Amino acid sequence: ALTNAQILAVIDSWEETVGQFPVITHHVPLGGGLQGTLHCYEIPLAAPYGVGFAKNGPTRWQYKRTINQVVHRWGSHTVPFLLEPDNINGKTCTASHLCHNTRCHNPLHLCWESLDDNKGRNWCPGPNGGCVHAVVCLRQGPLYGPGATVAGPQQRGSHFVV
Amino acid sequence: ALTNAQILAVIDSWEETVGQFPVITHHVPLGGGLQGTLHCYEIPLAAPYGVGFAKNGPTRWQYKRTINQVVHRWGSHTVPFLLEPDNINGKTCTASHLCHNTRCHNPLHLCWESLDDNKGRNWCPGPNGGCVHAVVCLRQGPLYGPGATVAGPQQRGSHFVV
DNA sequence: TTGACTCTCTTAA
DNA sequence: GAGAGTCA
DNA sequence: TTGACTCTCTTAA
DNA sequence: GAGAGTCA
Ligand SMILES: [Mn+2]
Ligand SMILES: [Mn+2]
Ligand SMILES: [Zn+2]
Ligand SMILES: [Zn+2]
Ligand SMILES: [Zn+2]
Ligand SMILES: [Zn+2]
Repeated sequence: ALTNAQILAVIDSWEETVGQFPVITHHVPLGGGLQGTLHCYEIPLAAPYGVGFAKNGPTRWQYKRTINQVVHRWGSHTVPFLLEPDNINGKTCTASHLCHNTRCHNPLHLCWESLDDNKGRNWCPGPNGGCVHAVVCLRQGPLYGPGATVAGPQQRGSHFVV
Repeated sequence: ALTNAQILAVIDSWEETVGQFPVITHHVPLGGGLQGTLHCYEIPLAAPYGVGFAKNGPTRWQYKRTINQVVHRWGSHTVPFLLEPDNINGKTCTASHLCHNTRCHNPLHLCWESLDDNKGRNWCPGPNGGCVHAVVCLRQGPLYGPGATVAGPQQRGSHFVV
């Protein structure tokens, strides 16, 4: 199996290639009416993507390296966490974008957590609006807000109490 | 069926049958350190469930009525909203539990909204913890909290800026 | 060893 | 969160 | 007409 | 949010 040193070499190669990706400025809500700025290192929209990178789905990519004539492949966003536990509380760990920008591969924009924690950041009020995430959000979630509920609770008779 | 009066009669029949379901008291967090009480009308765990009701999945049921010698069937929680639009902003409308208790069919615990709004209620701080839902939550979401993130944003080198 | 494609899968509302 | 089919 | 089962599907992380 | 196959 790959040694820790070999894993670090994979991570170092990933960082060097991704650091050459275009760095794009995005102005984002932070919560409480405050705005901030994030810098995403964005993979190209079409091939070529960069040494070792290939698109396996509309917004899914993989990283590949050959070591001692054996081919190894990882999800493109999982590489910063190859030295971390792969599960927590009986749930699998996922790469999670604090920036909600799939093409972005900035490791300063990624955390390693459960799919429920990952999903939940979509509705978080944000670092300046009341975020309670132990690993703090970088922005207000894209889906925070009043929502668009079509109909609320209602009864025709009087069989029910709340 | 097709007539408003037929639709009203279905809702009246559904309300009468659900009104006989056992009423279960649940003590729930509301946000802000406050606790409250909800009264859920719970479908039985096994057959028989009630006139017109049948189980199609572990926590899935359907309501069925014969009208004009024709069988009409709906998802068991959708019946209160049969007169509402079936989509919103190009998104399908779903029945959404404010009590987060699938077995509960109390119409005072249900709303009609997109699936994103539905899911997002899982993380809401609650009616006394800062809920901004236009149609207000009845309790804090079951997944609100700091989370259990295994690893946060990090870099081995010095190529990236947040 | 490498690139650019192909396919199917998981979870919990 | 959904819809539809097979029996009795 | 009614009941009790069966199977597969949708969406967006 | 994932892993794996094919071909040159
Ligand atoms: Mn995410
Ligand atoms: Mn729900
Ligand atoms: Zn980013
Ligand atoms: Zn947060
Ligand atoms: Zn309820
Ligand atoms: Zn709410």
